[PDB]
Amino acid sequence: EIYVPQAGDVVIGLIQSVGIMNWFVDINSPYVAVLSVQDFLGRPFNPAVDDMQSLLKVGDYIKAKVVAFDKTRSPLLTVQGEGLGRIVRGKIVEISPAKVPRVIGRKMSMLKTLEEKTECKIFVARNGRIHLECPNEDLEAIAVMAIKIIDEEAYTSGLTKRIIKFIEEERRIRE
Repeated sequence: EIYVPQAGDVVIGLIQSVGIMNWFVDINSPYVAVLSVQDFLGRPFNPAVDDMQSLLKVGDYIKAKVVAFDKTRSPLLTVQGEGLGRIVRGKIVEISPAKVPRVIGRKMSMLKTLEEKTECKIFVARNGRIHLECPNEDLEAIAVMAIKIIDEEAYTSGLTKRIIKFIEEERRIRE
């Protein structure tokens, strides 16, 4: 069981391949989403003086919203938005689209936690991708295994506090 797009789902996308007017993005869904130079520029595409499939190369991750599905079921992304767009530095972590909620916590509780304990900036993408951002390599590694562990956790009895102690003992040796 995996992720299925829904007009509104902000997602972390991986530019698979580039075309002429569009970029095809890996959305961690059965169907490949599309993002056009039209939507990206808020201006009709102009192959002559304009065109530059160098605004997004292959390998780029992009924070984008799903707006609808074209007459073939392919989801149509948009870069126009809050903080939507290409992602610079940081880490992208893939998780089971299923374990996404138990990483945010009741009222983003479980989430605020990690951001607070590791000081890392975190955005949990409803599609199973996560962008970790913080000024520290060792510190982020922790925050990764932090998400890694929560995901793999088969016995979730008391995990929030049980995880906070993990991070603490982690940074206690990582420095």
